[PDB]
Amino acid sequence: GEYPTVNEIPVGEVRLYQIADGVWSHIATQSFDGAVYPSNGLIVRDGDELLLIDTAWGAKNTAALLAEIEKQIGLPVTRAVSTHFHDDRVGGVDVLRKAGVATYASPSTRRLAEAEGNEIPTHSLEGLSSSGDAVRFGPVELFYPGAAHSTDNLVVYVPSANVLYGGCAVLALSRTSAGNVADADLAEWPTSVERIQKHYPEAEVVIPGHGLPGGLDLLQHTANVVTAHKN
Ligand SMILES: O=C(N[C@H](Cc1c[nH]c2ccccc12)C(=O)O)c1nc(Cl)c2ccccc2c1O
Ligand SMILES: [F-]
Ligand SMILES: [F-]
Ligand SMILES: [Zn+2]
Ligand SMILES: [Zn+2]
Repeated sequence: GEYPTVNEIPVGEVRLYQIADGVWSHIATQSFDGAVYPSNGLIVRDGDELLLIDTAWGAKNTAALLAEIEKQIGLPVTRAVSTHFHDDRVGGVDVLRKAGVATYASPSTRRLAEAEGNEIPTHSLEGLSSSGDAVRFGPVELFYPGAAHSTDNLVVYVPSANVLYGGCAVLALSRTSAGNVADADLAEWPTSVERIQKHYPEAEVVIPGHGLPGGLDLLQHTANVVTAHKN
């Protein structure tokens, strides 16, 4: 297996969950402002190498992530993309870089990470500055849906498996709150979700930044939660 939940993962350990052939999520837990949350990222096979989407929310968790990948999959992570500037996405980038992983993020994400005092991916991803932009990166498509959870948030689609990784722009079905909205655009977020809905109508699995994967319902649910919050 079942998808692991927060109480099943001690802080510092990482689980992998097979989503499709050559596609896994990674699940970690971290303490933030005195509460513990689970957090997801993605791993996508690209021949005899792996592409990583997002860190495991901190240096120690990300070291544990690399160890778990080596144990379970046995292929090297050669590139990583961070989908927004918050620490659940970039915290651990230094561990990755020092391990030889080429780390990437949009210029917006890199600027915001630097201003926040967070770790900074090495390389810039151009072609993603306008809402609706899409670029190919190894075995995935990167898509900028517009401002949502943050102004820089990206989503990731795996065409070969019809897997949509929504990152923090997409909420799990059990979420009742938009959560940390300090950097969010609640007015635009439903429109950004609609852009995702329209661009990936064939998605079979949708993975949120935190919590359980599901189907396309997670997209509409997200728009509903964020609109109810704003209201
Ligand atoms: O209030 C939140 N969540 C509650 C609980 C919840 C339900 N389902 C969940 C699935 C995963 C994590 C929390 C949940 C909800 O929406 O009812 C909340 N969630 C996350 Cl992630 C946060 C991350 C970073 C900073 C603050 C956060 C936050 O406030
Ligand atoms: F986040
Ligand atoms: F996120
Ligand atoms: Zn965030
Ligand atoms: Zn909360």
